[PDB]
Amino acid sequence: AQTVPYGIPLIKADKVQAQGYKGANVKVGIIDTGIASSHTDLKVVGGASFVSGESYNTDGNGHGTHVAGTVAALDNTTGVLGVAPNVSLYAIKVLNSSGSGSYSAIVSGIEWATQNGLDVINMSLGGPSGSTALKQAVDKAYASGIVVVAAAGNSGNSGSQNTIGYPAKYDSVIAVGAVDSNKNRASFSSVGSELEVMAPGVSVYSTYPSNTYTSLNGTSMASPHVAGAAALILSKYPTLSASQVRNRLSSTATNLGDSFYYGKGLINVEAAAQ
Ligand SMILES: *C[C@@](*)(O)[C@H](Cc1ccccc1)NC(=O)[C@@H]1CCCN1C(=O)[C@H](C)NC(=O)OCc1ccccc1
Ligand SMILES: [Ca+2]
Ligand code: NA
Repeated sequence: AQTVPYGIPLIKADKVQAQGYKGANVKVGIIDTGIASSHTDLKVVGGASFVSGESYNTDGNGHGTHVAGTVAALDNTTGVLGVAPNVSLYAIKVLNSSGSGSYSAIVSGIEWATQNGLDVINMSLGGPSGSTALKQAVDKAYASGIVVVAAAGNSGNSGSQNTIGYPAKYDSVIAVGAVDSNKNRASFSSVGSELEVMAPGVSVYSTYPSNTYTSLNGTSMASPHVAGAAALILSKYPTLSASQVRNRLSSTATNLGDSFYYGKGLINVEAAAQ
């Protein structure tokens, strides 16, 4: 039987799916450690690998497969349910199975999504420093009309210090922080003025290689709820621009507190999709 992880109802994605909008026709690229296509609850339609020796439809780390199941685990009678179960899912492998990737892999993975006309890209990954080439790649994806979403970082706060990673810190990228099921900001969620919205990131149950399920914590788990919310919005209003989708999610978020800590708050896809 299918389990619905708490994040789905928490962001009101169930209400939008009940209206019949489930992300069909929206191409979502998961830029991560790959996706285990072998998983019975996921359907990967394409992708690219920028990690030598590894193809994109395998995942020996598990992070990309977990992130993929939060956006798009199929709605059937098994496993879990994604935020946008009918999206066309692309595996863009830029990190190897030990979780290490180069700036150049990451830039090529973003450029690949831009050249291939994807609608939304999720980057549950980041580093303490960015690069010109990384900045030019995200700005070109957003300017081309792609909704670019990234995990803010799992560095917590350190006084006044902004701990948002790159690429989340770039203005063309939505930086997503993590809350638990009670709407508390997770202790590990990164903070800073670029923090834009919050989503479930604590004990998020989703798909895991090769064909299992597991609970993980991270802003990596939050980010996919926001990329899936963007796909639900585009399945309902297909011709909206990236900045219209982005403003609907932050403008309708439920305010949770100080924006250095919660950005505009917890996304509410029912309100955002009105
Ligand atoms: C699992 C998840 O919660 C985190 C999200 C995150 C972590 C750090 C900073 C921002 C966001 N994602 C990861 O831990 C992923 C999955 C395995 C390894 N990984 C990374 O993000 C690694 C730590 N980073 C990566 O190699 O970044 C390389 C990079 C170079 C240049 C610019 C950006 C990133
Ligand atoms: Ca399922
Ligand atoms: Na940003």
